[PDB]
Amino acid sequence: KVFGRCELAAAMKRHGLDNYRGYSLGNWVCAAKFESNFNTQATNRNTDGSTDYGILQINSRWWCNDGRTPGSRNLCNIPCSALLSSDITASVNCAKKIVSDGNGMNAWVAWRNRCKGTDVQAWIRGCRL
Ligand SMILES: [Cl-]
Ligand SMILES: [Cl-]
Ligand SMILES: [Cl-]
Ligand SMILES: [Cl-]
Ligand SMILES: [Cl-]
Ligand SMILES: [Cl-]
Ligand SMILES: [Cl-]
Ligand code: NA
Repeated sequence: KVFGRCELAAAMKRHGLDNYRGYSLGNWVCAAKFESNFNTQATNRNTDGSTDYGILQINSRWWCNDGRTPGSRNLCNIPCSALLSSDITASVNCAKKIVSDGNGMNAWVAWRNRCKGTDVQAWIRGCRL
């Protein structure tokens, strides 16, 4: 599913992401835009042989099992295909584990390079939340 900006903001708000560990809703929308272009089916293969899955490009080296990333962890306890669902619940629940892990949203390279220190409130401007 390719989400609209406000549609996704509303879904993330309902799943408890607004101010989760201090990150306003605009941070999560900005990250999703630059990670996946708001497409739940996005996959990208890394040089190391790991793959990034879904709206928040969660990586198979640590967070999910795809059956092809040798000596990987599955810290979210989900198949990586669960992250491509039109229901963002599995992605959100896994993202909450990631952002609690010590590096905050710096775990998302596109958030660090394209969202951090920008006016992220602009991503939810105009939305009925
Ligand atoms: Cl947009
Ligand atoms: Cl915000
Ligand atoms: Cl594997
Ligand atoms: Cl594991
Ligand atoms: Cl699994
Ligand atoms: Cl959803
Ligand atoms: Cl933090
Ligand atoms: Na894995």
